[PDB]
Amino acid sequence: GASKLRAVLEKLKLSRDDISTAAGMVKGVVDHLLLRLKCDSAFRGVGLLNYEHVKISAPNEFDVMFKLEVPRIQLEEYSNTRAYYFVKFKRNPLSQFLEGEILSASKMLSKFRKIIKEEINDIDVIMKRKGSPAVTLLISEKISVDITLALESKSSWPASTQEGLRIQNWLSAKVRKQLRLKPFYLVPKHAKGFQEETWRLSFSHIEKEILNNHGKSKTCCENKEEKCCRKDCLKLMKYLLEQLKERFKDKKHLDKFSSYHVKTAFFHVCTQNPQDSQWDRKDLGLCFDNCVTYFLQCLRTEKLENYFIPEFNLFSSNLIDKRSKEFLTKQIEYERNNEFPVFD
Ligand SMILES: Cc1nn(-c2nc3c(F)cc(F)cc3s2)c(O)c1C(c1ccccc1C(=O)O)c1c(C)nn(-c2nc3c(F)cc(F)cc3s2)c1O
Ligand SMILES: [Zn+2]
Repeated sequence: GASKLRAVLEKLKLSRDDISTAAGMVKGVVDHLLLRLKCDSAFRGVGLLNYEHVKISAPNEFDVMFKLEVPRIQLEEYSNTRAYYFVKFKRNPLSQFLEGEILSASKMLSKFRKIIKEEINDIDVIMKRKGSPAVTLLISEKISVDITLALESKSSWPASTQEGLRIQNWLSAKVRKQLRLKPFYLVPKHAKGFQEETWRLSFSHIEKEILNNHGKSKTCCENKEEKCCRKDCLKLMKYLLEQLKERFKDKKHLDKFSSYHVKTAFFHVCTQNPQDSQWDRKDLGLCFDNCVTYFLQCLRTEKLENYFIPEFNLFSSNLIDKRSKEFLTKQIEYERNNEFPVFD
């Protein structure tokens, strides 16, 4: 059924051609928002990080990160979670959001939301409150934009990342060092009621960079000889999960699975298969099959290390229970045995 996979990819490309216009609407609203926000003393250095689509099958649902540099940050890991932190300061335009020594995600979300509500009120845009994403904008008839606030730190990545991003045999030890000199991000995100002043690490910019500059060869996919199917494999994996989540929206079994699980699984497969010749475009069928198989193996063993924080198990039974993983395992295996009927 490799041809059927290409059929899917054809459809997905069409949907992207016919959304350029929507992305224009989004850029205009977002540019407006950023100008107003930059006049607030708290948000003076607000900017775009890189739009993106968390759901490949939802072309009108956009996703945008507003970054804000926080100099001289000091992090305090929450409860050995490796991914969630309290934000302190070494020595402040954010001082108004302090709860004691801690930058309050609650308060900084409050103001972020207030200001956005103001500007939307002045513009045919409508808003709705969602911590990350913080708000959802309705633009025109059927365009949504989730906006995440993200603190930026130009300091060294936290200790939990020391053994992560194991790209050395694939993208190289040089690239790994360059990427770890880039900043990292913190999004407001409560941890399990719930600890309500934690911030979670975010490496979405690094994920973006790897996906778009993904070969061992620097010229991978820039000529006929070197076309690979890495990006097509990830698209197919995302579309598979999205179709299944839609199909079983009435069950609780697939609610905790997201595109981040699929994308994490994929990067692990890139690590296991570092040579570009292992991703020949002519081998799309077996390449996707081997991505599907890897994700399934993560499901059955309940092991999916965060690609950047290897001690963080995305498939822990504290996060997703065994029954849910077994259901998804059964459904994917059915799809794969039947040439993926869910695609149509
Ligand atoms: C990737 C993703 N996909 N997805 C869906 N996919 C589907 C789908 F496929 C079908 C469907 F119907 C519905 C959805 S929604 C989603 O919501 C996300 C969220 C996200 C998207 C947009 C705004 C905010 C969030 C957010 O919550 O932060 C997301 C992001 C971008 N990063 N991230 C993590 N990064 C780290 C990390 F760096 C370290 C660590 F230890 C843990 C984590 S977790 C995470 O969880
Ligand atoms: Zn390539």
